[PDB]
Amino acid sequence: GMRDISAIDLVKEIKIGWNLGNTLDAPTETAWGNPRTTKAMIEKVREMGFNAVRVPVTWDTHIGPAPDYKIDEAWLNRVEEVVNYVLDCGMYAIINLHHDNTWIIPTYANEQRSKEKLVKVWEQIATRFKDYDDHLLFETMNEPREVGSPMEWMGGTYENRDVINRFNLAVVNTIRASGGNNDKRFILVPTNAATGLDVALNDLVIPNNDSRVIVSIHAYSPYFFAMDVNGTSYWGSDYDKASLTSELDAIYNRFVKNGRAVIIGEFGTIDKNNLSSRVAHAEHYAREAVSRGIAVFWWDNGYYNPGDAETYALLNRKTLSWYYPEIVQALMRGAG
Repeated sequence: GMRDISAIDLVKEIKIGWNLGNTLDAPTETAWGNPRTTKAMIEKVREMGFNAVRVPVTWDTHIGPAPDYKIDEAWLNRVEEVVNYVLDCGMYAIINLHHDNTWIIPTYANEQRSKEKLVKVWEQIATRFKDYDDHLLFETMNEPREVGSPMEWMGGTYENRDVINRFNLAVVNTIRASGGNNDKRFILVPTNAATGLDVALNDLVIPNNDSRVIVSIHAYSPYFFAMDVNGTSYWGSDYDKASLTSELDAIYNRFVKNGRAVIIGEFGTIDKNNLSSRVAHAEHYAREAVSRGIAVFWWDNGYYNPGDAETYALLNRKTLSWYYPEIVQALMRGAG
């Protein structure tokens, strides 16, 4: 089930993906308004041209007490069931550990406590999925960071980034020792908050220089157009186009060009009654990333309410239709 394929070629194959957002990353699958996931939803995702689904998973409340930190089996089974929805559709799948920043605390004081817990949780996760083929990928952590800290969303301190390297190392060794195909499974790792900021990336170290490790970056660029409800609603100027291109070149010249694969696991825009800008923005984003060998995954939290904050949804899950197929088609145009 494990091809002789380099990470760089695997990521080119992945190309364009979709996040099952606000779902298993929620305290319970339906807690943030999304319906219980079905294979039918995933099929629609595949039907539109996506080649991969990222399945963010928050484990927090399903984790038993120390010292064993046993994961509730029912939760782990459900995670496995949804992963199979994706794989059965012939798509790639990524699972992670998402909003677990409550117990994953990247400071020197809390390093050993988190790391030990991080090791015992990943042992169980890696083990359950050890026999899956190379279409399943593990992402060590989502957006590891010191929550509530001054530098939280600005790359963190060296302390933060330093600890995160060891968290990653511990998870990577743990996966690699868990048997089955885990010696050869591809693994995504981020630095603080999965930022793409260059001076932060300076301190990222690839665990064991493992050749099947992929840089994980999240980039909702440009921030004001994409995330901020009070930001501008237009995107499309010559400056907008040159800007993201220059951002990708930085990523391409630093990693890809030298044989390190990169996945942009999250990007997207909210609904600001500005379809035309979103459609243009979406196409340029996929074209430029994929022409650089970078795979991109849209953030879809299932939330639709035009003009409101956090309105990233493309798929209408309860009705199996698309709110904005125009955006989906734009992505596909770009990825080619």
